[PDB]
Amino acid sequence: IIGGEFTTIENQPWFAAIYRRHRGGSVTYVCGGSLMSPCWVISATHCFIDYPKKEDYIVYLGRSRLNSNTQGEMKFEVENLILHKDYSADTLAHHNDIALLKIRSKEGRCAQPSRTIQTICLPSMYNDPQFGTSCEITGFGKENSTDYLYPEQLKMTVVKLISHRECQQPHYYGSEVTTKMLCAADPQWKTDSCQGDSGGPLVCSLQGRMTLTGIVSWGRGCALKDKPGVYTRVSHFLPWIRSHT
Ligand SMILES: N=C(N)c1ccc2cc(C(=O)Nc3cccc(OC4CCCC4)c3)ccc2c1
Repeated sequence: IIGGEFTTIENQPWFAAIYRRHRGGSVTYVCGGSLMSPCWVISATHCFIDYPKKEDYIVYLGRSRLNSNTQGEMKFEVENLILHKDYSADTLAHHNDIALLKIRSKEGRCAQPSRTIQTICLPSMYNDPQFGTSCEITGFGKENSTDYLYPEQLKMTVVKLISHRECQQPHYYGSEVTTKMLCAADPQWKTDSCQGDSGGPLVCSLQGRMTLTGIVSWGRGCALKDKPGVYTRVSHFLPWIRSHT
Protein backbone atom coordinates (compact mmCIF):
# COMPACT_ATOMS: atom_id res chain seq x y z
CA ILE A 1 0.00 0.00 0.00
CA ILE A 2 1.16 3.53 -0.94
CA GLY A 3 0.04 6.15 1.60
CA GLY A 4 -2.90 4.86 3.63
CA GLU A 5 -2.75 3.79 7.29
CA PHE A 6 -1.11 0.99 9.26
CA THR A 7 -3.54 -1.50 10.78
CA THR A 8 -4.13 -4.86 12.45
CA ILE A 9 -5.90 -7.98 11.19
CA GLU A 10 -8.82 -7.36 13.56
CA ASN A 11 -9.99 -4.70 11.06
CA GLN A 12 -9.79 -6.99 7.99
CA PRO A 13 -10.84 -10.49 9.26
CA TRP A 14 -11.27 -11.75 5.67
CA PHE A 15 -7.68 -11.04 4.59
CA ALA A 16 -5.52 -14.03 3.64
CA ALA A 17 -1.71 -13.88 3.57
CA ILE A 18 -0.32 -16.21 0.95
CA TYR A 19 3.39 -17.07 0.97
CA ARG A 20 5.20 -19.84 -0.93
CA ARG A 21 8.09 -22.16 0.00
CA HIS A 22 11.09 -22.22 -2.29
CA ARG A 23 13.40 -25.12 -3.09
CA GLY A 24 15.76 -24.82 -0.13
CA GLY A 25 13.36 -23.88 2.65
CA SER A 26 13.12 -20.08 2.58
CA VAL A 27 9.57 -18.76 2.25
CA THR A 28 8.48 -15.42 0.76
CA TYR A 29 5.23 -13.47 0.64
CA VAL A 30 3.27 -13.62 -2.61
CA CYS A 31 -0.22 -12.03 -2.62
CA GLY A 32 -3.29 -11.43 -0.49
CA GLY A 33 -6.71 -13.09 -0.75
CA SER A 34 -10.26 -13.13 0.63
CA LEU A 35 -12.04 -15.77 2.73
CA MET A 36 -15.11 -16.70 0.69
CA SER A 37 -16.31 -19.43 3.03
CA PRO A 38 -14.83 -21.70 5.73
CA CYS A 39 -13.08 -23.78 3.06
CA TRP A 40 -12.50 -21.21 0.30
CA VAL A 41 -10.34 -18.18 -0.51
CA ILE A 42 -10.53 -16.15 -3.73
CA SER A 43 -7.53 -14.38 -5.28
CA ALA A 44 -5.97 -13.48 -8.65
CA THR A 45 -4.72 -16.01 -11.17
CA HIS A 46 -1.55 -14.07 -11.96
CA CYS A 47 -0.13 -14.77 -8.50
CA PHE A 48 -0.02 -18.48 -9.26
CA ILE A 49 -0.03 -19.05 -13.02
CA ASP A 50 3.78 -19.35 -13.12
CA TYR A 51 3.96 -21.71 -10.08
CA PRO A 52 0.81 -23.93 -10.38
CA LYS A 53 2.04 -26.40 -7.71
CA LYS A 54 -0.47 -26.22 -4.86
CA GLU A 55 1.98 -27.80 -2.38
CA ASP A 56 4.23 -24.74 -2.54
CA TYR A 57 1.65 -22.35 -1.13
CA ILE A 58 1.04 -21.41 2.49
CA VAL A 59 -1.90 -19.29 3.66
CA TYR A 60 -2.70 -17.55 6.91
CA LEU A 61 -5.80 -15.91 8.35
CA GLY A 62 -5.75 -13.58 11.35
CA ARG A 63 -2.07 -12.67 10.85
CA SER A 64 -1.20 -9.00 11.59
CA ARG A 65 2.52 -8.86 10.68
CA LEU A 66 4.77 -10.21 7.92
CA ASN A 67 7.27 -12.15 10.06
CA SER A 68 5.46 -12.57 13.37
CA ASN A 69 2.89 -15.09 14.66
CA THR A 70 -0.26 -13.17 15.64
CA GLN A 71 -2.18 -14.59 18.61
CA GLY A 72 -5.22 -16.18 17.03
CA GLU A 73 -3.81 -17.00 13.59
CA MET A 74 -4.15 -20.32 11.73
CA LYS A 75 -1.69 -21.82 9.21
CA PHE A 76 -3.30 -23.54 6.18
CA GLU A 77 -2.49 -25.50 3.02
CA VAL A 78 -4.12 -25.31 -0.44
CA GLU A 79 -6.28 -28.43 -0.96
CA ASN A 80 -7.47 -27.33 -4.42
CA LEU A 81 -5.98 -24.65 -6.68
CA ILE A 82 -8.29 -23.50 -9.47
CA LEU A 83 -7.21 -20.96 -12.09
CA HIS A 84 -9.71 -19.44 -14.54
CA LYS A 85 -9.40 -21.59 -17.66
CA ASP A 86 -9.61 -18.50 -19.93
CA TYR A 87 -6.96 -16.21 -18.34
CA SER A 88 -4.40 -14.17 -20.30
CA ALA A 89 -2.00 -11.26 -19.75
CA ASP A 90 -1.51 -8.45 -22.25
CA THR A 91 0.86 -5.47 -21.91
CA LEU A 92 -1.04 -4.06 -18.93
CA ALA A 93 -4.49 -5.65 -18.74
CA HIS A 94 -4.94 -9.04 -17.08
CA HIS A 95 -7.94 -11.07 -18.24
CA ASN A 96 -10.14 -13.21 -15.99
CA ASP A 97 -7.62 -12.61 -13.21
CA ILE A 98 -9.61 -14.57 -10.62
CA ALA A 99 -8.67 -17.82 -8.85
CA LEU A 100 -9.78 -20.09 -6.01
CA LEU A 101 -7.87 -21.89 -3.26
CA LYS A 102 -9.65 -24.52 -1.20
CA ILE A 103 -7.79 -24.40 2.11
CA ARG A 104 -7.06 -27.10 4.69
CA SER A 105 -5.17 -27.35 8.00
CA LYS A 106 -2.82 -30.26 8.68
CA GLU A 107 -5.72 -31.92 10.52
CA GLY A 108 -7.94 -31.61 7.46
CA ARG A 109 -10.45 -29.02 8.68
CA CYS A 110 -11.18 -25.66 7.11
CA ALA A 111 -11.19 -22.24 8.82
CA GLN A 112 -12.68 -21.62 12.26
CA PRO A 113 -14.33 -18.16 12.31
CA SER A 114 -13.28 -15.88 15.17
CA ARG A 115 -12.91 -12.24 16.24
CA THR A 116 -10.07 -11.99 13.66
CA ILE A 117 -11.04 -14.71 11.13
CA GLN A 118 -14.35 -13.85 9.41
CA THR A 119 -15.81 -13.84 5.88
CA ILE A 120 -16.88 -11.25 3.28
CA CYS A 121 -19.90 -11.52 0.99
CA LEU A 122 -19.84 -11.67 -2.81
CA PRO A 123 -21.76 -8.97 -4.70
CA SER A 124 -25.15 -9.89 -6.19
CA MET A 125 -25.84 -10.18 -9.93
CA TYR A 126 -26.18 -6.80 -11.70
CA ASN A 127 -25.64 -4.78 -8.54
CA ASP A 128 -22.42 -2.82 -8.09
CA PRO A 129 -21.82 0.49 -6.35
CA GLN A 130 -22.14 3.65 -8.45
CA PHE A 131 -19.01 5.49 -9.55
CA GLY A 132 -17.39 7.87 -7.08
CA THR A 133 -18.16 5.50 -4.19
CA SER A 134 -15.51 5.09 -1.52
CA CYS A 135 -14.11 1.61 -0.89
CA GLU A 136 -11.05 0.15 0.88
CA ILE A 137 -8.08 -1.96 -0.13
CA THR A 138 -5.81 -3.93 2.25
CA GLY A 139 -2.37 -5.50 2.04
CA PHE A 140 1.35 -5.93 2.62
CA GLY A 141 2.34 -4.46 -0.76
CA LYS A 142 4.94 -1.73 -1.30
CA GLU A 143 4.68 1.65 0.43
CA ASN A 144 6.63 3.23 -2.44
CA SER A 145 7.43 1.93 -5.91
CA THR A 146 11.16 2.47 -5.40
CA ASP A 147 11.32 0.08 -2.45
CA TYR A 148 12.05 -3.63 -2.54
CA LEU A 149 10.89 -4.76 0.89
CA TYR A 150 7.23 -5.03 1.89
CA PRO A 151 6.03 -3.18 4.99
CA GLU A 152 6.33 -5.16 8.22
CA GLN A 153 2.81 -4.27 9.35
CA LEU A 154 -0.53 -4.61 7.56
CA LYS A 155 -1.87 -1.47 5.84
CA MET A 156 -5.09 -0.19 4.28
CA THR A 157 -6.45 2.88 2.51
CA VAL A 158 -9.70 4.15 1.03
CA VAL A 159 -10.12 4.95 -2.66
CA LYS A 160 -13.01 5.89 -5.02
CA LEU A 161 -14.61 4.08 -8.01
CA ILE A 162 -14.13 5.51 -11.52
CA SER A 163 -16.79 4.95 -14.25
CA HIS A 164 -16.09 2.76 -17.32
CA ARG A 165 -16.24 5.53 -19.89
CA GLU A 166 -14.08 7.82 -17.78
CA CYS A 167 -11.52 5.02 -17.43
CA GLN A 168 -11.53 4.34 -21.22
CA GLN A 169 -10.54 7.91 -22.12
CA PRO A 170 -7.14 8.04 -23.93
CA HIS A 171 -5.01 9.46 -21.06
CA TYR A 172 -6.29 6.56 -18.89
CA TYR A 173 -6.58 2.96 -20.18
CA GLY A 174 -8.32 3.36 -23.54
CA SER A 175 -9.90 0.18 -24.88
CA GLU A 176 -7.50 -1.82 -22.68
CA VAL A 177 -9.85 -1.62 -19.72
CA THR A 178 -12.94 -3.72 -20.50
CA THR A 179 -16.33 -4.00 -18.76
CA LYS A 180 -15.30 -7.00 -16.63
CA MET A 181 -12.97 -4.75 -14.62
CA LEU A 182 -13.53 -1.78 -12.28
CA CYS A 183 -11.26 1.25 -11.95
CA ALA A 184 -10.61 2.94 -8.61
CA ALA A 185 -8.20 5.54 -7.29
CA ASP A 186 -7.45 8.57 -5.10
CA PRO A 187 -8.66 11.83 -6.71
CA GLN A 188 -5.33 13.35 -5.62
CA TRP A 189 -3.23 10.29 -6.58
CA LYS A 190 -1.32 10.26 -3.25
CA THR A 191 -2.45 6.78 -2.22
CA ASP A 192 -3.03 3.56 -4.12
CA SER A 193 -2.51 -0.19 -3.94
CA CYS A 194 0.71 -1.50 -5.46
CA GLN A 195 2.83 -4.58 -6.21
CA GLY A 196 2.49 -6.89 -3.22
CA ASP A 197 -1.22 -6.14 -2.79
CA SER A 198 -2.26 -8.03 -5.94
CA GLY A 199 -5.38 -10.14 -5.42
CA GLY A 200 -6.30 -8.06 -2.40
CA PRO A 201 -9.87 -7.55 -1.16
CA LEU A 202 -11.68 -4.46 -2.47
CA VAL A 203 -14.51 -4.04 0.02
CA CYS A 204 -17.30 -1.54 -0.78
CA SER A 205 -20.22 -0.90 1.57
CA LEU A 206 -23.14 -1.37 -0.83
CA GLN A 207 -26.66 -0.60 0.41
CA GLY A 208 -25.57 -1.39 3.96
CA ARG A 209 -23.52 -4.58 3.55
CA MET A 210 -19.72 -4.71 3.33
CA THR A 211 -19.14 -6.36 -0.08
CA LEU A 212 -16.14 -7.88 -1.90
CA THR A 213 -16.54 -5.91 -5.12
CA GLY A 214 -13.14 -6.42 -6.70
CA ILE A 215 -9.83 -8.25 -6.56
CA VAL A 216 -6.60 -6.26 -7.03
CA SER A 217 -5.46 -6.96 -10.61
CA TRP A 218 -3.33 -4.36 -12.44
CA GLY A 219 -2.35 -0.73 -12.95
CA ARG A 220 0.34 1.46 -14.52
CA GLY A 221 2.93 2.18 -11.82
CA CYS A 222 1.50 3.06 -8.39
CA ALA A 223 -0.42 6.18 -7.35
CA LEU A 224 0.29 7.83 -10.70
CA LYS A 225 -1.93 10.50 -12.22
CA ASP A 226 -4.74 9.25 -14.46
CA LYS A 227 -3.64 5.68 -13.72
CA PRO A 228 -6.45 4.12 -11.60
CA GLY A 229 -6.04 0.75 -9.92
CA VAL A 230 -7.90 -1.88 -11.94
CA TYR A 231 -9.80 -4.75 -10.28
CA THR A 232 -11.80 -7.86 -11.24
CA ARG A 233 -15.56 -7.32 -11.27
CA VAL A 234 -16.64 -10.14 -8.95
CA SER A 235 -20.36 -9.78 -9.76
CA HIS A 236 -19.57 -11.03 -13.26
CA PHE A 237 -17.84 -14.20 -12.12
CA LEU A 238 -20.69 -15.34 -9.88
CA PRO A 239 -21.83 -18.32 -12.04
CA TRP A 240 -18.16 -19.30 -12.38
CA ILE A 241 -17.56 -19.17 -8.62
CA ARG A 242 -20.75 -21.13 -7.96
CA SER A 243 -20.05 -24.07 -10.27
CA HIS A 244 -16.40 -24.30 -9.17
CA THR A 245 -17.38 -24.75 -5.52
N1 LIG B 1 -1.39 0.72 -9.49
C1 LIG B 1 -1.88 -0.30 -8.77
N2 LIG B 1 -2.89 -0.08 -7.99
C2 LIG B 1 -1.31 -1.65 -8.89
C3 LIG B 1 -2.10 -2.86 -8.72
C4 LIG B 1 -1.47 -4.14 -9.00
C5 LIG B 1 -0.09 -4.25 -9.44
C6 LIG B 1 0.59 -5.48 -9.76
C7 LIG B 1 1.99 -5.52 -10.20
C8 LIG B 1 2.74 -6.73 -10.57
O1 LIG B 1 3.96 -6.72 -10.65
N3 LIG B 1 2.02 -7.86 -10.84
C9 LIG B 1 2.54 -9.05 -11.27
C10 LIG B 1 3.34 -9.87 -10.44
C11 LIG B 1 3.87 -11.08 -10.93
C12 LIG B 1 3.57 -11.49 -12.24
C13 LIG B 1 2.76 -10.68 -13.07
O2 LIG B 1 2.44 -10.93 -14.42
C14 LIG B 1 2.59 -12.26 -14.90
C15 LIG B 1 1.18 -12.88 -15.18
C16 LIG B 1 1.06 -13.02 -16.70
C17 LIG B 1 2.42 -12.59 -17.34
C18 LIG B 1 3.42 -12.28 -16.21
C19 LIG B 1 2.25 -9.48 -12.57
C20 LIG B 1 2.70 -4.28 -10.30
C21 LIG B 1 2.04 -3.05 -9.99
C22 LIG B 1 0.68 -3.02 -9.57
C23 LIG B 1 0.06 -1.76 -9.31
